[PDB]
Amino acid sequence: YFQSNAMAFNLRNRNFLKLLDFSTKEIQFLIDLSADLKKAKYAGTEQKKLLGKNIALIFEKASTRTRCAFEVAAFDQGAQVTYIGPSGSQIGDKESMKDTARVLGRMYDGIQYRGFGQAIVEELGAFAGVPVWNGLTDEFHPTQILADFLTMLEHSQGKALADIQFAYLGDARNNVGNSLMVGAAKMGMDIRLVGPQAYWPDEELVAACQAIAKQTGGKITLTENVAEGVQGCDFLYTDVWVSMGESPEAWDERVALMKPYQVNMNVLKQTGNPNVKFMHCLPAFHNDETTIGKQVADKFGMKGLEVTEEVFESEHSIVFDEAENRMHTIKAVMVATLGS
Amino acid sequence: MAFNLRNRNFLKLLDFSTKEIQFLIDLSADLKKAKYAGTEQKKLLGKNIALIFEKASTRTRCAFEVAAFDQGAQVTYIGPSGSQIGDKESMKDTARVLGRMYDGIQYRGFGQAIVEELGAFAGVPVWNGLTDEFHPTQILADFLTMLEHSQGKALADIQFAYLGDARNNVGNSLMVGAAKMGMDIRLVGPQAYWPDEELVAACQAIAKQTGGKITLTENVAEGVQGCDFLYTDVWVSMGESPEAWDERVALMKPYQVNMNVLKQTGNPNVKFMHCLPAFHNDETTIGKQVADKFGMKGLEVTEEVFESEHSIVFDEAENRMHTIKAVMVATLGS
Amino acid sequence: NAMAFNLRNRNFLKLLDFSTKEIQFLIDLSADLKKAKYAGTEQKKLLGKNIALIFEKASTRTRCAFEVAAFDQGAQVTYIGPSGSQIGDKESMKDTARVLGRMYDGIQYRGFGQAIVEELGAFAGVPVWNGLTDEFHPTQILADFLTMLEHSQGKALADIQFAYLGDARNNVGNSLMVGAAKMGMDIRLVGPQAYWPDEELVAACQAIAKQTGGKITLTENVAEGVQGCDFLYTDVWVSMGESPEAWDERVALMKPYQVNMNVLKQTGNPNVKFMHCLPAFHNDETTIGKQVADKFGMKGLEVTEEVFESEHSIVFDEAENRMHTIKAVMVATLGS
Ligand SMILES: [Cl-]
Ligand SMILES: [Cl-]
Ligand SMILES: [Cl-]
Ligand SMILES: [Mg+2]
Repeated sequence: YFQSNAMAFNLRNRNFLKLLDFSTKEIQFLIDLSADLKKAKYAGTEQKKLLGKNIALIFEKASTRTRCAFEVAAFDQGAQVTYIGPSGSQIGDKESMKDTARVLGRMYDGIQYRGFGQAIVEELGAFAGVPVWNGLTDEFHPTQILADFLTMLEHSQGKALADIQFAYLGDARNNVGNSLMVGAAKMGMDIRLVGPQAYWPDEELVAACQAIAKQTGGKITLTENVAEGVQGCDFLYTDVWVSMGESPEAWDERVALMKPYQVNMNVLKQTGNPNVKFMHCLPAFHNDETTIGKQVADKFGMKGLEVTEEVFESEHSIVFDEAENRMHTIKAVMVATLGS
Repeated sequence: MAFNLRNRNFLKLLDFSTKEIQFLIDLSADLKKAKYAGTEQKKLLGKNIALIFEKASTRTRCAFEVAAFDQGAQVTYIGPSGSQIGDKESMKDTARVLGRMYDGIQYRGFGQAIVEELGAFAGVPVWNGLTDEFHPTQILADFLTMLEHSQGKALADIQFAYLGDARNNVGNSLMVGAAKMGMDIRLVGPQAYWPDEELVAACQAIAKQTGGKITLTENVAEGVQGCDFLYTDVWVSMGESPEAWDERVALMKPYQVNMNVLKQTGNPNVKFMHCLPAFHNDETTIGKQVADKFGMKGLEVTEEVFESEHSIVFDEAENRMHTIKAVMVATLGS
Repeated sequence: NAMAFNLRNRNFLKLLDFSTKEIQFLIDLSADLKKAKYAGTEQKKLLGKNIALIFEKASTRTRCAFEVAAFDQGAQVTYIGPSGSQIGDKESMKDTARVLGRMYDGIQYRGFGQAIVEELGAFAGVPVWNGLTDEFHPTQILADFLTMLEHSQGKALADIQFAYLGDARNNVGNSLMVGAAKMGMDIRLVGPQAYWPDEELVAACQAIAKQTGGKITLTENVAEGVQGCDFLYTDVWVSMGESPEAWDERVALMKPYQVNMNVLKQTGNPNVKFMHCLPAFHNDETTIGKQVADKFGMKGLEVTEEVFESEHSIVFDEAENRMHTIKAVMVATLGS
């Protein structure tokens, strides 16, 4: 080790609310720590850093991966958890977030929140007096992108993040697209957002990310042209075209518009890269074995929406590794911020 | 045997041999005794388990949770809402995600095919806490209960009758179970509600190799004669209102378990069993409605039978936990 | 000493089931567990115990308090939350209790009528703890009493005076009155007469108070009710499971019993502290509190933002104390 201890010190007791709050080196540290926790777990060697800690998991919206990842990470690390689901949160109905935060802060050692506006999780993080972690808001999904970056490194045969190029296809203005962009800029990556112009991320956020990328040697491109957007890419990433809490009416105008950005074998071919890999944050509509995906695909005469079955189940697909990595990276966040 | 059960799924009794099942029951008895003596050894220490419930059932859920906790495991309960399951995400995808994070997975839900797909794709042991077709954990508990209440008689020596609607998961599983263990079972109920004929035939073939016996009849007196245990279950549909129940009630009524039926066994030591919940009085809102509408205090069983010295329903309910514990310990335990 | 032995395996269903000294022992035990936790010295008395948490109505504080208390003490919990079926719809409480009692070492219940939790307590065969019913909320009042002692500079409970404002016939009002009487306190219930506690309960509390040197007063008069008080307490004017229509004819009636700075002033006590069981409607940062206040042109309902956020307010200490006191209950009744 000639490895700087600065980042571990600086992460203690921090919140984890969005990637904008962290430096390039803090993010890289979290990723490295994830890889170490993953290896220790696989070897049966894990040391518990959250022993006797109690954590509250507030979910104002649904979750499989994120909830499970927080629970399993906590359990592995010796913590106990209270899961408060959508019909359990009183928040903003009967009790303010300020009040809730102060009450939970007195009983728990750490708090996860998944919900609506970034402003809510920021208020929670300002008032709880303990580390608060964002498990998804309307604007950002930071833990997902940690997982994505660990996954890219593992699947890149020695290449660093600064050296990787990737394209995100579809609706770029969603939490995942925003976080991928902030992330790419911070780590010095080359990201292409490839989708209809009306769904590019907020201009203000793009400009802040362009400024970050200039200092890190990263690169950000927005385009409607699939062939140009995906050329040379190591990874292709997509997500369901409609977000959590949006009405079924959102699918009316979006499909014909989003259709040309579907990830299919042809798109993988246009990368020119036989080693291209496919990523997706999940859940995905890639066949008819989903009630919603079946009806929508049928309604518009399709077989799979944002990605096809052939791509999803091909050897190019690394979605299940990526999913597993949610737990390891969330573990790193809790260990760095709350671990002793 | 112990070696052979490691990492198996527990999806239905048809997947196991007579001796495997007996091993599970024996292991249950041992774990029960160890718990009672304060002597229990934890075999699931460091294990994390996901409990998927697509339809709620607080009894099966509680048995999994208590069994896991006693054995040093931690659990994540995923109930009918708050998940992404059946609707936003396929079972194949869910299975592969959960399998990466958890060491074992319980599922309670709809078709056997779903729990089979989960079991084929998760990469870890998957346990069936109830599907439309089978309810294997309930029958383990039932068999342990019978052995405990039979003064040293083995299962092969026991005779029992199940009354009512035999065409569902508990009836199916009792029949598969009886056949495997060489028992003498009578299914006593209207012919239209006997189990699937294909399943009966497969059970008849099993019963031949084990010296078991299977009888289906509409005759109560003949069905219950000589029985050590009488078993029943709710026979109206829970998805339906008490207003829809007229036909089914009149049809099932003569198979009610009441004191007379116990008498017709000719066995003063006969015991009464029920998987629960049970409609045995007018204390509930649904019991009040039924009492008003059909002039009946209790449906499949009467209050007098349910609360009598013959009833072992609460021992049977406690045994859900000890048996579920054995399943997890045998398949995942270190 | 005697009290510890006498509490083992008891239910905790209402304060009317305990003696003065048992309550004081619970409070003392709470303070000891609080200190042990803060010092990293806590001994786990509930190791290997499994506890069922039945919630038929919503909770933040009470659920969390039970979970954290159980975890700190080495227990594990199963949370069974509100659904479309209540116990008694399709399975009796008598059946449920006997099944849970075979699997769990202790059971919490929050729900509707006190008769339900009494039935659970009669049939479970293990200690059963009332986390709130229509009639009573006993764990809340333990927490309140610990909090008052901590904020009273060595004064005992018998020496404290406090007023509860608003709808006095709710679970918290009833339990504060039973509590005051048991511990020899001077309580004033200050609210419209139609919302005073049942006459049968008042009379039982008056008889208790007489032998403890406590005092109970009911009045519609704020000034006279709050004069000389160490603590002022209030709660939301409409209870859980009442219809949203209840607000409409209750706000105007309750409005004069709002806790605002004037009221604090009428105590004549510069050291007066403010308490609330929570949650509270004190500004526009909830959809319900904003809509109801807006309907009558108000800012805050039962308490104002200014009072809620002032140095007089000890509501967050009070909330933290829910956990320490719930822990005492479990440890005394079930703790090996
Ligand atoms: Cl982010
Ligand atoms: Cl089976
Ligand atoms: Cl009380
Ligand atoms: Mg482990």
